[PDB]
Amino acid sequence: EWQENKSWNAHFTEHKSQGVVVLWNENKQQGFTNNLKRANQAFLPASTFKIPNSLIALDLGVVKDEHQVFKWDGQTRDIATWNRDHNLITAMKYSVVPVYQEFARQIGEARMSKMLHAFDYGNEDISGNVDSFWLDGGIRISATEQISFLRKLYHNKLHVSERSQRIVKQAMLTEANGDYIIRAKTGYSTRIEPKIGWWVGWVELDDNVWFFAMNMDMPTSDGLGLRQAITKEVLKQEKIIP
Amino acid sequence: EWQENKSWNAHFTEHKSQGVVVLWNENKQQGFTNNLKRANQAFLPASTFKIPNSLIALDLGVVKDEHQVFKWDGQTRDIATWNRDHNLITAMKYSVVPVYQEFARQIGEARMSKMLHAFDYGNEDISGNVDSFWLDGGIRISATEQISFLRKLYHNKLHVSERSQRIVKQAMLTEANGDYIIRAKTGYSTRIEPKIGWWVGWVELDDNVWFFAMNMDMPTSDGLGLRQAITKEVLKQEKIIP
Ligand SMILES: CCc1ccc(-c2[nH]nc3nc(-c4ccc(C(=O)O)cc4)cc(C(=O)O)c23)cc1
Ligand SMILES: CCc1ccc(-c2[nH]nc3nc(-c4ccc(C(=O)O)cc4)cc(C(=O)O)c23)cc1
Ligand SMILES: [Cl-]
Repeated sequence: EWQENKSWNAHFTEHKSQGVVVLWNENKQQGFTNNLKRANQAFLPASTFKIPNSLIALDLGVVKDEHQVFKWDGQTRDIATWNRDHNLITAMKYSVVPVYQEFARQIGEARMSKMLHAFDYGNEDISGNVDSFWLDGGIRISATEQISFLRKLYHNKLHVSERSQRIVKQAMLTEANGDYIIRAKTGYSTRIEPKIGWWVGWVELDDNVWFFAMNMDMPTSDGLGLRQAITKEVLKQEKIIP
Repeated sequence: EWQENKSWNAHFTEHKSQGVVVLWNENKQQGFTNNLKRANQAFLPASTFKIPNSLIALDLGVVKDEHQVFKWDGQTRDIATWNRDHNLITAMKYSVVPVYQEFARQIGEARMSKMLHAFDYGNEDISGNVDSFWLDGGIRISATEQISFLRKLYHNKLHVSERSQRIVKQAMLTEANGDYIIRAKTGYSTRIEPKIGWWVGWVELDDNVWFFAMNMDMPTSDGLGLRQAITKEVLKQEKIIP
């Protein structure tokens, strides 16, 4: 059961931006969004795809554990934090694309397509380069589809080991305090118009979990901070966090 | 290998308190404390014992997972947060002794004694009520010994399943942001002199981990927040956290 709350649109325009936030009250099985139509519009997952991609690599053995070090290849890229060694935790934290492209090549389109299909993920379509399809290929997913996927991950229901799921949820850790825990993943889709930013994940409270999926128009990298900032405004307005 | 830095004692005497903080740089395998002597004085672990107790309960089956509920027994106790239902995550967060006391009774002295010996935990001695020995019984552990145990937990080297260890580390989650992650457990030892507060755990950074164990004289519960505050002041001084 879904409910539209366009009042949330205030938080978008206050920064003269456009997008959608989707929330899902797990206890109540109820959903809320500012825009039912955009909530179902499909986009490239971009770096939010690091979630199923991590799940896959772990379960296959491409990645042995969250400590395994993936050494920098020496290629200087535009994001400083990519130019260094990473493990699964920091690779997901800094959205280190080259580390995940390498995982993809080792996974291979055969097992990749199989797994996504098992995950019922987006349009399950891996068409394009096997190491760049989630950034410029044919995979597509909507905010509402993000929340469907994440809810399986949360419940360890995905067709992978509990371990792989446990590890990926550890790597999604973004913020934690005495009031709440956020496990989430950012995304920035730049290669194909429209350019959008993603933030998807959930908020753990003592007695409930709120799943969320947001995306917003992101013409320039400068507004990337708004992904978290606007979601939190929505979270604060609905009294989910202080 | 160990350095004493009594400059840290300022952070204690800025709150008219005394105690010890012990830090361990895992990369360099070097330790730091303001008080070498008190670092090696053993006390009741009190609710810090929730770390091994959880690992044991999990590994035998007293606790199925972190989602399983343990309902309030209707007995109204001094701590408001105890008088409600709990899972492993919230019982840790709020130090709900009754839930762990019930764990202990189900655990039984035979299996308890065994595990603590396998853990090399403190003096490995559970003399007293099987459901209260960590609060008023014979078990003792020092700050340095806390750190020894915690490093085994961090590296998954304890003699329980990886799963048990991953779950307890999830339940230890205390604080996280873009700069650091803190997994820790608080303790208040009130039943036996001297009354002391505990805070033990570690700070995960991108490319290092700092283990810590601190304890301080705690006459009344009013000074309890100083356990985290003084630790963070020391972490700040050492440039571990901002
Ligand atoms: C194929 C040529 C080419 C070369 C470089 C880029 C590129 N520049 N800056 C990029 N930033 C991200 C990114 C940013 C934030 C987040 C975030 O989540 O905050 C993620 C990715 C990604 C890419 C990318 O390679 O797709 C970026 C794009 C295309
Ligand atoms: C058997 C008689 C009796 C009854 C009740 C208590 C008792 N009152 N308040 C207590 N608070 C804690 C506690 C506080 C903070 C933290 C913390 O970590 O922040 C933990 C425990 C513990 C006990 C206890 O039962 O030992 C407390 C003590 C003795
Ligand atoms: Cl975690």
